[PDB]
Amino acid sequence: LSAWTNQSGSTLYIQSVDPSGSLSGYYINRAAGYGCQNTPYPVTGWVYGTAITFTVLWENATESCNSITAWTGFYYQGQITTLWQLVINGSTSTGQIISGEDIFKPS
Amino acid sequence: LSAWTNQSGSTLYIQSVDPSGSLSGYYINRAAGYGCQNTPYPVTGWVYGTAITFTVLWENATESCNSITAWTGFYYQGQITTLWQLVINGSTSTGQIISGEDIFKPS
Ligand SMILES: O=C(O)CCCC[C@@H]1SC[C@@H]2NC(=O)N[C@@H]21
Ligand SMILES: O=C(O)CCCC[C@@H]1SC[C@@H]2NC(=O)N[C@@H]21
Ligand code: NA
Repeated sequence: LSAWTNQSGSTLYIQSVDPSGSLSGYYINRAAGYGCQNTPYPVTGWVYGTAITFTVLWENATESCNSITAWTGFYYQGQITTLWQLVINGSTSTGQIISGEDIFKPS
Repeated sequence: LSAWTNQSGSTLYIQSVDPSGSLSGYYINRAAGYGCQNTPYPVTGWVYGTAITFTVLWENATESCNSITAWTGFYYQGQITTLWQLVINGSTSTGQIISGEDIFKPS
């Protein structure tokens, strides 16, 4: 399996990419100031050539953060460049969706 | 068993949400000016309370658009409000990602 670590120290663990492009994996968040660190969270998404999307549900056996992240990005020159959006359960405005950029490199 | 149509007339068909919150279904794009109209594309994502992510691979046996869209949003007052990001195979810049807002009502 295929591990990718971003600038914050978080790691995407890719367990499979189906011939359909269906991606399955887990994620360990290590980003300072966020909840749900150091423990595995499930990943689903798509790979289409060098394009990728993947999303993480922030609940597991031990810690919940009432939120989901979706990454949209692309593989080029040894890195996956992504834009992410994080939505909190019970939100009432797109104003409350949090966003940023993660760069992932092989680890 | 759960269909949602946006302001552009596109429809998200949620076929199942697992107890894990894993979403599966298909999507029929009817958004003027885009490719991959009128035929079902596959959906994966997560539901967490009122929070939802889903992502469509724009590949099927009928037409392919070499792209992926990821939606991030929430259910509120009977509609799903979403921000989306569309990435194209072979992209080299975050500048080439396209973004928008979709609002879905039950259909
Ligand atoms: O705090 C939460 O609501 C759960 C953890 C969120 C981690 C975010 S997801 C986008 C960014 N990328 C990371 O590697 N960590 C943060
Ligand atoms: O044109 C492509 O690259 C394939 C289809 C993209 C359709 C987009 S996804 C975001 C927006 N919401 C829709 O209902 N359709 C467009
Ligand atoms: Na790949």
